[PDB]
Amino acid sequence: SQIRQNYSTEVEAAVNRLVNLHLRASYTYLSLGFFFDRDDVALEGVGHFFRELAEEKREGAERLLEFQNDRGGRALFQDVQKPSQDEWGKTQEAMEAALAMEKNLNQALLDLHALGSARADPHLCDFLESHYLDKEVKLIKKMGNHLTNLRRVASLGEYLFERLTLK
Amino acid sequence: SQIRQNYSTEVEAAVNRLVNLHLRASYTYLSLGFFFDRDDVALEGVGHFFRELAEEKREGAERLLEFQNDRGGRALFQDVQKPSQDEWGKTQEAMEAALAMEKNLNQALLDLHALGSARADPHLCDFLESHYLDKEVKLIKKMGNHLTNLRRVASLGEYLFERLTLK
Amino acid sequence: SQIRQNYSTEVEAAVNRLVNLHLRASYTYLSLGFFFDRDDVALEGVGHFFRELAEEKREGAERLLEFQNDRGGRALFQDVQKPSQDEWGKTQEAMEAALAMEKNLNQALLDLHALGSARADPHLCDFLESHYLDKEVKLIKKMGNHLTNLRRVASLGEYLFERLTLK
Amino acid sequence: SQIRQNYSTEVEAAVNRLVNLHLRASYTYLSLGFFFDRDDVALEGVGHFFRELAEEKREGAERLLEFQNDRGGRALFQDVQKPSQDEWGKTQEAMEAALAMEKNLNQALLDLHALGSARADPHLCDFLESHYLDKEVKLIKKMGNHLTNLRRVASLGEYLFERLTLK
Amino acid sequence: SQIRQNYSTEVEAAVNRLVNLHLRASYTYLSLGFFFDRDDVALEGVGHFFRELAEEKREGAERLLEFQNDRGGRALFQDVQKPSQDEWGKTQEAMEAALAMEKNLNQALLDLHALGSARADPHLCDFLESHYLDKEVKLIKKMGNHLTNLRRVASLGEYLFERLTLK
Amino acid sequence: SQIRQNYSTEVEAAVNRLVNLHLRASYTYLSLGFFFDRDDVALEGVGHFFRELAEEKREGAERLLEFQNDRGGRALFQDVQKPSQDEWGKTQEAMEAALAMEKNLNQALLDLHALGSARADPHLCDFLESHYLDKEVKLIKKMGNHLTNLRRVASLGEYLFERLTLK
Repeated sequence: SQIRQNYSTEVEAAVNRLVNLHLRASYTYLSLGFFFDRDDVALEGVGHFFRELAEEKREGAERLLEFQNDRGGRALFQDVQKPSQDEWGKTQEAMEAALAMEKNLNQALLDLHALGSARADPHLCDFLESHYLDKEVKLIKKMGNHLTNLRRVASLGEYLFERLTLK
Repeated sequence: SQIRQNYSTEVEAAVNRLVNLHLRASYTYLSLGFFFDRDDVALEGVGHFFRELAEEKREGAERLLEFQNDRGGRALFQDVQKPSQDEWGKTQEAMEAALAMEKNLNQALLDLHALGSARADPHLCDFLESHYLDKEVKLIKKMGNHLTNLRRVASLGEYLFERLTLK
Repeated sequence: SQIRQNYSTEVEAAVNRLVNLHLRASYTYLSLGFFFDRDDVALEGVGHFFRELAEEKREGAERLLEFQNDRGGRALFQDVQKPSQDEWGKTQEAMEAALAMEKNLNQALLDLHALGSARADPHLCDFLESHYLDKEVKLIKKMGNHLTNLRRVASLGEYLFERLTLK
Repeated sequence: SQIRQNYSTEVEAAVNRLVNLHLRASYTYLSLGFFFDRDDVALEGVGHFFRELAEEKREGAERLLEFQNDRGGRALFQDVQKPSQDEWGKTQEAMEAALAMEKNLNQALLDLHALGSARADPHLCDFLESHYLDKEVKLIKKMGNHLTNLRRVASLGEYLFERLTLK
Repeated sequence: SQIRQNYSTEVEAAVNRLVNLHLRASYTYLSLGFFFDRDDVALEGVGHFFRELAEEKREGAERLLEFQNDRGGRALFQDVQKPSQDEWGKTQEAMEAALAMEKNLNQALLDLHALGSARADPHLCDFLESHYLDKEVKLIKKMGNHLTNLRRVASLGEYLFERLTLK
Repeated sequence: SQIRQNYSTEVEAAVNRLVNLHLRASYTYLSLGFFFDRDDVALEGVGHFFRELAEEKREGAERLLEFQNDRGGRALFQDVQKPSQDEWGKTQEAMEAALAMEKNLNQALLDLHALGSARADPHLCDFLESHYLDKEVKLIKKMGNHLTNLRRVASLGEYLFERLTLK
């Protein structure tokens, strides 16, 4: 690439894997969102919460793809694997699955940051700190707050959480 | 399902496959869009044209998933296979691949309409006619117009088409 | 903590100490501010300068406490020790005490950044760079400018500096 | 002091102690506020209620410090002792601790008013009646109302009180 | 310096050299800009593109000089060497010279970031990441896009690129 | 040049030297401006006065370069020599250096006007009278006024001049 500079092949490949992980998370949120809109589940606020996250994760993938081109690497796409479950249980179980998925994604982002540090790629490190790491910390904190309230109301409480916290 | 009425299992399954086909098309458009934004390709208008289509195809998938729930069927997700190519060639070759992909998607929509006719599901037939069939005819006509102009300008002509038609 | 990730106990404890150091600085600025409003001191602009800083330091403490919760650590409060002096002298002596206090606070922030680097906590490092390190550099530069002007006018000059620089 | 008039040393010293008591209360409210924002507590409305009170108590301290200077006394600061607890329990227990703290602060304000009466300092007496005594009565009434409602809903009820009264 | 803290002499000197390199780049862009406005060259959009960059590079130098003073170092100026060429050829050759100049400047910025990392100067590292590194990546990507389009249109194509891309 | 008319090679060369002299003056003003913003100098109004002049001198150079192209001559750049001093002393000494620099630049402009008169180039003569000669007379008068006031206040007076005249 005529523009490539200080951009390792190791980081280029890890960026492509992180795009895939964000698309996988977005797809899982799409499945969560539509599950909560089933007529036999019907928790609109829960469905909306996860659909918004499907958009956020997709946007995270697209920003990584732009970064790949901006640094001269080559975007390479892999299959987006289907989500881990077809049915997601009650709100608390779904929210627990989302928290585990975000902590996994956060660890992948931290791993890429450590790789960028090891390869002395400060532009990558700033990119992740500026657009990913605090977004993950804030989202994971929000999910932890929601789980604490779902445990507090534990059913009628699940209905009230969807109505009064979500929305 | 307490709400299910006049909704065959055959149509429910075909709806799930059509969701997957729309996500596959959206993913291919995502790859096309970022390929045209590579610094060694750099045709902004072409990249934008395909990124807009990635959004449209995804929206088509989401509308089908809502229809699935509205009729009482169960959304089931499968892997989204990676696009057929990693590199898409010049604008004309990419546009030819997009036209073939849309004609394939159109035939899948027509096949589902024929299935809905055979199963006497007028709500499905109206859904497809109202939100899918004319959108496909109009898009396929637009791509045919663009291919004719890309052949007309065939390089400097490719640059001028991106500047003056797309943009 | 269900949300804790990549957050060392060493950083958690240092965050609590840095909260205390910011509250100590805020309290010292509260004392400076009211000393300059005594009828036998009466330098309104000097009092205002330090009262604004009491607010800024408190805000710095509160932002650290939010960060502690956002990462899953536990806020632990210690006594806020009273300021080092009960009377602060003329403007130049007070400003010299403030500069020394800010350089001390800056070194504590730099020490926490070095700890975050050693523990590979990029979210902490970004947090400090984004909300603390440049604020300290800019404030310390401003205090150095003010000290140079207080030395330049050195009394009538002290009155004129309060009137014409503070303001 | 060139301005001092009808201002006893006994009142000057009691004003300094009351400043400290207000800062102690403000600090306790800061700790209460952040405890309720922990991810494993997560009662936003409760955290907000106490953070607002941390501001009010601090403002009460600052108004007393201004009064000290306005009458010619000398502000003297003491350490702000850390709050009585590191963890504050459920909403009702926290609110009970706040009520006890406000009744203690109210008694200190009443004691200072009695001292001002004994020393025939009507300006002090008006100051306290105008800016402190009714604020305390109204706040203590509000906390009593909240405790009655927390007992009424006694858990799901605690969640509903945070959602519907606090927010 | 009364304000200097955690600011190495090595970084102070490298900051002064980087100021000079930015002024050298600004001067080269001034020469490029006026060359394209010669009556026998006359590519207004090309001249404007480079004149805008002369301003950006100068601004980068001035921001570094402010940083030098903010950290307590001493600005030291050296001659601004004249640009490498007096005549810059066709648009593509000029754009190739600009890309090489920006990659050189980017490497100097990356070298200073590595020096700041080695000396544990996080304020310097944040300064560069926040105001220089992504600006360079984005500019270098833009120049790569422009070179690809100049090669695509390669004369009449050069005229059309100035008219339809620049503009 | 197809456009050149009544434009001597002697004037073309003198225009290039005058561009260089304006850039040299602009660079000296850049150094003056940042010296007065050092924390151990800290005369904001003085720094601003000289930074504004760095812009004006640069603009004078750019207008000459446009004139060179408008008449068909060829811009040729030389190194911009570093300023005569690294440190500029008190305000009066700096202002005396600026006055000497402007009188030198004014004499160079007058010399070019005399050359244009000798070569019967009225377009050059009008250009200089319209955009340079009165600007120099007015600036030199302003600097003389400022020096008289700096001598009048001669330290506290230097502070007051920066506060009340500059700013």
